[PDB]
Amino acid sequence: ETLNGGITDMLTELANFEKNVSQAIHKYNAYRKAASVIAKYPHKIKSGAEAKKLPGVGTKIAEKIDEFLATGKLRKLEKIRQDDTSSSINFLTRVSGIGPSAARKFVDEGIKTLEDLRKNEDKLNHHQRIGLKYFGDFEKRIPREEMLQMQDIVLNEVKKVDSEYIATVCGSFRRGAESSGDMDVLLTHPSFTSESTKQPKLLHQVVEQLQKVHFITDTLSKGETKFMGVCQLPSKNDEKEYPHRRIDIRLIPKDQYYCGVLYFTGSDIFNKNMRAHALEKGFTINEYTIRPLGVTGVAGEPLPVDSEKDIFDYIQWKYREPKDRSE
DNA sequence: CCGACAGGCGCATCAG
DNA sequence: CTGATGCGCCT
DNA sequence: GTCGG
Ligand SMILES: [Cl-]
Ligand SMILES: [Mg+2]
Ligand SMILES: [Mg+2]
Ligand SMILES: [Mg+2]
Ligand SMILES: [Mg+2]
Ligand SMILES: [Mg+2]
Ligand SMILES: [Mg+2]
Repeated sequence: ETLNGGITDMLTELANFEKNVSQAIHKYNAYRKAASVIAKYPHKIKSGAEAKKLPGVGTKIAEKIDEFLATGKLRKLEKIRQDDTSSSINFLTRVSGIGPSAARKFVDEGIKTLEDLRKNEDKLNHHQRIGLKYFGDFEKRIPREEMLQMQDIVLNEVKKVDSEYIATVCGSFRRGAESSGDMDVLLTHPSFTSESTKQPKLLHQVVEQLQKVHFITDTLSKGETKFMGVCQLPSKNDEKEYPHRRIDIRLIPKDQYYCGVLYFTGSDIFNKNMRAHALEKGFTINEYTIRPLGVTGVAGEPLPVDSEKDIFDYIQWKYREPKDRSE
């Protein structure tokens, strides 16, 4: 299916173990870094020493790669796969709203199956309850055809609330992916800038309208600038319903759109790589601004930005189109 | 050898 | 009630 | 787990 798929699968599985079971986030990310650089490597890897030349692959992963190439498996992962506790904790984290901490606690309390979760909903917070309700649906991917229908609904309903809003579908969709895990919507309005909020309830307005027309069905979390919830396309007579889908909406100051869209377009690993490179170059990037770093570590004042490319220029990177920011 | 590893929103919890 | 903390999440 | 001072 992919060039070094066995190796990248192995490393991703180790990343998940370190995140979900070990609760070691830097090992998680180190494994993800290695998987990422390897996935982009345009040769079929013949040895661990060859892999070790790539940035992010060290002695330990090279050693694992040699085992995998020689035997087709990793004894370390075979052990983890048979460990009941590890498997159960891993499984529970697949429910949206259950992370490593909550999964371990549930598993300690004897709760380790979908059945167990369902007969213990009173032990779940709101988010987790909705994640359980739509467990199967949330692991389905969204065909780009459906993303396009969803975009049409969101853009048209936003326009009905106020023609001044601009809604931009970001994430994997903006990177040209033929399928997406969920929908990410960046929202701006003239009355919300970094200098003032001249109208309240800007995000609420939009969420309310999408609820009215039955597009948004559930709310996981909702503040002044970020909505996390569930939506569903309308189905026609006699047709099975579409799966429920995860949707995220982020209201960003209009004058900080470019940092906002850079953030929201990702990928996640791309953002981590780009932000880490910015730090190396003496800058810090968030979804709002790019700022210089002084000697002390105090971030300076936001630099002027009027394109995505400007952010790349500051850190001396050649521009990468959204399509080339994917894993 | 070892300090740093991206950055931040919303929620739930804790001390006072 | 604040204010601080950490979880789980987003890209 | 990795790597640049
Ligand atoms: Cl606001
Ligand atoms: Mg989860
Ligand atoms: Mg994602
Ligand atoms: Mg997405
Ligand atoms: Mg999302
Ligand atoms: Mg229905
Ligand atoms: Mg964090």
